[PDB]
Amino acid sequence: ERLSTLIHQRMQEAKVPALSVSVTIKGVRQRFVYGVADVASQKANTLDTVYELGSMSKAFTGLVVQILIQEGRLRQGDDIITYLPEMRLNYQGKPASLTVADFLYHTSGLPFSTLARLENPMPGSAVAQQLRNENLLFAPGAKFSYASANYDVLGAVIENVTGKTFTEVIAERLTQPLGMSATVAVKGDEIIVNKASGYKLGFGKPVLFHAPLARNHVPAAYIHSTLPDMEIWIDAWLHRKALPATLREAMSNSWRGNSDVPLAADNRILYASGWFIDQNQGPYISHGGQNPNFSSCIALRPDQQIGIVALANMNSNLILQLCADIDNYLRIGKY
Repeated sequence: ERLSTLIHQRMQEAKVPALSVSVTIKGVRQRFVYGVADVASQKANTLDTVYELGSMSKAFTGLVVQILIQEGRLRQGDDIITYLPEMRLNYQGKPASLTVADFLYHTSGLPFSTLARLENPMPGSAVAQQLRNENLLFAPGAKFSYASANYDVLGAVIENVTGKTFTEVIAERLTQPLGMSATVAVKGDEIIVNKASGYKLGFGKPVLFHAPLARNHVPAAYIHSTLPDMEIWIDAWLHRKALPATLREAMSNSWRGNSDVPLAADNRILYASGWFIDQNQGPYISHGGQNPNFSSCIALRPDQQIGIVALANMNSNLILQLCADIDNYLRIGKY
């Protein structure tokens, strides 16, 4: 009956040690900060607590690509080969031809095996060399198949175009202009102050928190943020028209969904630049983040000025559905 009741109820059902939720509707914002960041040391979850965004990292990566595209530095049509010369991909007998768009919209056809390969930390290996000689499930652009590795390719493209590291580009193009002090793209295994411990469910919640994160996989999964920073993130998207032209235009382009793929009978939703676009009771724009030790969701309904973000320090399927529950509550008072 009450939003706080809904959120609290979902959290204990999810069994996540820490849950952070921010909900804004029509310029009104409520925050829900629950649980403990570290169970062993009993450190309480606070506004300062840092979480891994997981797949919600893709929106930052995707926006930056759109910023480069907006500037004329890059185009969706551009062949992947110029940016990653070493990376050769094969569909059937012959090597496939790929574009920036294929990775942005997950029409690349990259195998599921690629996630494990990208997430595995390699002391010395580039993504192009890492993905070389891979066999595509389908011809590029034929279907939409979600692969986390696609946005790792985009990270490499961003580095190639800019001549800078991914962390530097993220800071210069996004977090500094947006004023997000706590948001950072990690270089690798460097300790982060205030970062929550990560728990992997099953059988009970045990910690898998500290092992080096793969640098190559950061654009897809390892951007780090706080609840207040994600509020700023949500506010910028909702008030994108207030921003500088390049950033504003890039944001509009980032929300444009790729309609040139087959749609399922029960799913006609489109993928944009690190976002899912649903017209039903929409526009409804969302993405979930799922990591081994972290889970998150974000949902935006711009027409009613609705922004929802949830951050948790355990991987839970319920957390992914959590933004949808809150949106239901806002839309019809039910869930």
